[PDB]
Amino acid sequence: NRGCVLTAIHLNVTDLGLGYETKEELIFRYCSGSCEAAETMYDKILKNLSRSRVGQACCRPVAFDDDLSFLDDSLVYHILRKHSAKRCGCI
Amino acid sequence: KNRGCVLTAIHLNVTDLGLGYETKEELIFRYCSGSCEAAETMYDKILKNLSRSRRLTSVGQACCRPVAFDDDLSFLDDSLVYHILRKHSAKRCGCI
Amino acid sequence: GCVLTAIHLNVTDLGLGYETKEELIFRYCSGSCEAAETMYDKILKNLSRSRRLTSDKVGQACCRPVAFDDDLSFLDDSLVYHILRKHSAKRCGCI
Amino acid sequence: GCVLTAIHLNVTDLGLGYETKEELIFRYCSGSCEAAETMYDKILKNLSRSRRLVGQACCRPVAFDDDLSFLDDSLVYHILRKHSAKRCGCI
Repeated sequence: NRGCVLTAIHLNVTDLGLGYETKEELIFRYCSGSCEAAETMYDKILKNLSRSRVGQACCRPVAFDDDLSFLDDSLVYHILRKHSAKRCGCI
Repeated sequence: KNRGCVLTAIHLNVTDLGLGYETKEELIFRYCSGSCEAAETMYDKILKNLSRSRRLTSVGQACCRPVAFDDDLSFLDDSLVYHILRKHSAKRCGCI
Repeated sequence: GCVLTAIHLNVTDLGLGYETKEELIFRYCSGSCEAAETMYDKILKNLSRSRRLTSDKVGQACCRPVAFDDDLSFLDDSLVYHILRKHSAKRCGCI
Repeated sequence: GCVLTAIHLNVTDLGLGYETKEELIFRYCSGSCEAAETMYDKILKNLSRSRRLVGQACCRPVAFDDDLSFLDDSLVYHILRKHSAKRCGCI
């Protein structure tokens, strides 16, 4: 499913909408694209049961980037975990 | 918590699966379906926020899928040929 | 835990005496209710655990439908319409 | 089947940890609810008998008794709210 791909966008942590005030920036990566091909027995049978008579697979992160630690303007440090995709896949 | 993501069971003949098997084997096939509107990860919260801000239009959203699969099903078909179905039926559903 | 699960069935499978080939997806509520939301439930759980009350799980909370799916309609073999109301769960809760 | 039962208990029988000599009348709902009021319960019963399948109606409080205040072996007053049934119903 090569249509399911990873895209990177350069953002400020403040663009994440998490309510933090900081100058930290990051490259945010996300998954998008089609998952029209069956990658498991389960999806094959889901299809067949349609052509016979939802739950379709989706392009999502299967691996996440490393933790990102940043300093707030309020002196509090924060760690974002599983906030950005490292690898994408149909699941 | 996306309570709408549920497991649904259907009793089928393995021949109902359209996999080409010639057997009398039957099984309870289970599949996952339902809504996953609620963000369950930092990643999904961010996607919701970037869509609202128009920096990334609503990307693959989380979907209701199996998080666990029933055990492998081994059987001999009508010609005594051995076959195994792996990750063919849902055991547990989750927004992923 | 209390969750909604579903099963594909034939209307005939319901045992209501209908003669039809129509099917449906029946959804139901099942699971335990171990959280006591009121003092009454906390007391029943304590009385039960201390054996001051004997009945298995005397009056404890049950996993039940708190909302129902749309009503099911179908035509039987005699070409008579039937509507099954509040026949399937849409949401489950410990009550 | 589903009825209210009133019994005389010591507050200490409740297992709330409070040391006291106070008592109370505790009323609870119990009994069978094998009457299928809704199509849903009719169906559950049929699926259980046909071994096709799961929780049928249960006898529960649909109304509660007034609050009960009680004194501890200390300077603190305690109050029990919705701790005793006043009316029962199969739900």
